[PDB]
Amino acid sequence: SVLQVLHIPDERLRKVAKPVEEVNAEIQRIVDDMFETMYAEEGIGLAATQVDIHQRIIVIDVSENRDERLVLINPELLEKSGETGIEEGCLSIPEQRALVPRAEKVKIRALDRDGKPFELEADGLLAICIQHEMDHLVGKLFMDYLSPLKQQRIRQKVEKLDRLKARA
Amino acid sequence: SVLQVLHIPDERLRKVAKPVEEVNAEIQRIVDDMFETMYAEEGIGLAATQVDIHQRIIVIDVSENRDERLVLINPELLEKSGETGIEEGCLSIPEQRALVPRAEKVKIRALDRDGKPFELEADGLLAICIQHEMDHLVGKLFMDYLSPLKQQRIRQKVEKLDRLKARA
Amino acid sequence: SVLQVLHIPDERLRKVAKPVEEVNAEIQRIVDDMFETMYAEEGIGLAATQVDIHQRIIVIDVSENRDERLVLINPELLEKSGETGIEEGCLSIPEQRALVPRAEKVKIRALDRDGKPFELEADGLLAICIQHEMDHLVGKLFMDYLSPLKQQRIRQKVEKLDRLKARA
Ligand code: NI
Ligand code: NI
Ligand code: NI
Repeated sequence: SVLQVLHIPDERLRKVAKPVEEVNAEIQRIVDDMFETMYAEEGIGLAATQVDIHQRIIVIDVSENRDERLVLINPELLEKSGETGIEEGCLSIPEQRALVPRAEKVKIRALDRDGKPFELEADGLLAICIQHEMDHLVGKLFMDYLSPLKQQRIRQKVEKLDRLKARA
Repeated sequence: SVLQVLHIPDERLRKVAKPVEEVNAEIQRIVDDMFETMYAEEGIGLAATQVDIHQRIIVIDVSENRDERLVLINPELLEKSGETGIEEGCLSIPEQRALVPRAEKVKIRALDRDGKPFELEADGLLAICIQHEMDHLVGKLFMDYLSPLKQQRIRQKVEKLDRLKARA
Repeated sequence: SVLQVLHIPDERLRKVAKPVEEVNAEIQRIVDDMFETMYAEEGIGLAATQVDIHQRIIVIDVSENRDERLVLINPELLEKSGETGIEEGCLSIPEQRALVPRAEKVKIRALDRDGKPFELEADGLLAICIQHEMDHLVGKLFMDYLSPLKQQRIRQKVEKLDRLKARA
């Protein structure tokens, strides 16, 4: 199923996700729906809290052929280093982009779709995406890193997008 | 979560649902998402196959205040009698309505959200909704009861609607 | 403010009202205008749909000293028994009256003007008034209970009345 993606300024985007207790068939359905939603909306990452499911589940695909599914359940950041920034987008802040300070290199531990633990070292685009998605799970958005004026301009542009999408 | 509702002429609307093996937390999550979707779309009934979940699950609320949740899992029709018809709508055939022949009274057995069996005798609006929703589960739409030329009128109306609502 | 009361054969009288989401200051202004309208026209009950406001709000005051106000928001009928009938009037059917079958005794649950829930058992005139007003909210009029010939006659009476009303 394709789930509805929340937009700012929805306050559900600010909730802190709980850890997944057990990777069972219910969790695997959520993971599969989240991929289906992410590809439908043409994103490269999606966190459960964006679809109003407040558990620590992220899906990512940064591949050119869109055939490289990465699942992070209960991710934990072990190490990071360096600093970078790319103009980031977000399905919850549609059509807006802004440079945000990130670590350049990241090492994480997570469970996969089978609930098996794995470690992953990432740099480049992948490292940035993982950090962006992990921020969601604690209720943080990329606009939070920006000045109060930039934050206001972004909120306003999104509220205008959505007015028109809703046209009676 | 709010799920996407399929529209004609999607072929997945014609699939025959499988019975629910076990009413567990996964099924209860589906039921809760289905209610959330139905209220969001302002419908009075929704079948699982309309949100691309091909299991025998129906949610209904025909109440005035929208606070009377009825769940039918693995419904079976035990008895029916009489004949009626109102102008029926459907979230999968947006904004179209047509009078369809139905039984006036219906007696069904089903499992509730806890997986407990129950029997229900219905007439009036409820009886009509139950039959409409049970039709979905075997891949049948209300337009199937109409002449080829009304079916063609309805399919065109809906396609115009969707096309001319789809800006990127 | 005094609102305009719709007359038959206005089709807005046949719309089904939505439940009130939240009893806030806007809803409380509507309630106050509805009372002001009802007293102005000298009625004993008024439903929101009669003034082209399609939410589940009803005001009733049978008192002589216009000082026993009753507000029903999102009413629900819990129990009914018996059968009665008096010659009912309606501000939407100017100057016409007809005996209509009603339940004699009625038990309802509703929200008051503050949005606090309450239960009310009624008989006599109040019970009939409550049923009459609850009908308005699902688009029913008292003339709907009468023969086709009686209905046509009432429609004509009212149209003749409003025809004279407007003069130029
Ligand atoms: Ni994001
Ligand atoms: Ni339907
Ligand atoms: Ni009336």
